[PDB]
Amino acid sequence: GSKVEDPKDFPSELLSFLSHAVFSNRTLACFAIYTTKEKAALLYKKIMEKYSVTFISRHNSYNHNILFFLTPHRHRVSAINNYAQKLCTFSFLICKGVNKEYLMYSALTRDPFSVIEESLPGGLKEHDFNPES
Amino acid sequence: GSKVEDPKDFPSELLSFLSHAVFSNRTLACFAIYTTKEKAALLYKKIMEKYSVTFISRHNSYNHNILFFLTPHRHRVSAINNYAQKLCTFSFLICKGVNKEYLMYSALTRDPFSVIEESLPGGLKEHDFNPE
DNA sequence: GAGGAGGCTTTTTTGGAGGCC
DNA sequence: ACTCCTCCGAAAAAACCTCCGGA
Ligand SMILES: [Ca+2]
Ligand SMILES: [Ca+2]
Repeated sequence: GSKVEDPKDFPSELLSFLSHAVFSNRTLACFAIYTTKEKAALLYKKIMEKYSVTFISRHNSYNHNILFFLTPHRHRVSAINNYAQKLCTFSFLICKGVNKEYLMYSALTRDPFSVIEESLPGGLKEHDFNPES
Repeated sequence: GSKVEDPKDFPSELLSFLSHAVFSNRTLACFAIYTTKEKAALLYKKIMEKYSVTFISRHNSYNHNILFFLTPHRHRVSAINNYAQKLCTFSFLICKGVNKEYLMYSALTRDPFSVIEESLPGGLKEHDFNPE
């Protein structure tokens, strides 16, 4: 059952990068979703369409997957979560706002994580999280 | 006079990394100071002692300097500012909490910025802002 | 949900052109 | 030897009010 089998949070390696105030009124434009591989593969396209994302990437996380995305306008975390939870009503799903957007994405590119697919060829680099010059 | 001559904020390249809510009750453990070179050189040591910093670095920023530091316990920005402003009562000084600690320090190491001195040999790397 | 920022809304300034619709 | 009609739309200024949210 879920209490025994499901993760209750993101992997510990990533927690310092996230907002844990999942009910906050402070809107954001960078989010992460932790879920099953089956679900993450479907959600990748759905998120991309629903939120007209500037950028999305899907990452391996041992048996499971993580989505990382950036939106053109800001949203409450509870809004993103509600959309994601209602699409598929089986299995776990953890949704959190990302405070350290570069560090998050960058860690998701390296052991124990890796990129499965992303919406821009070559992905992102530290430069892209600096102001445009 | 100050209104004509002094910077009123950090350089624009760095603003997205900082908290602008300088009067906030929110405590933090990463701060930056923008001031003159002669003030920054003295403050480097004073900060290090007053706040028992885990790390501090002084950076060139065109004619002026920026201090970047990390503290072992959290403080209000106003507390750090109040200490810094009262030490030397001449010239400008801008103090702000840092939201994007790695991006801030990393940008302070590259053109147009550079490291003048720092409290650990070799400084910091992205690995250091990940969990141990 | 304070209080500042910035934007929608409204008023004031402005000046080209009217003359029995 | 030197300051006057009016109407109405556009544009500029000012006022106010919504938005985000102790970031
Ligand atoms: Ca001073
Ligand atoms: Ca709040």
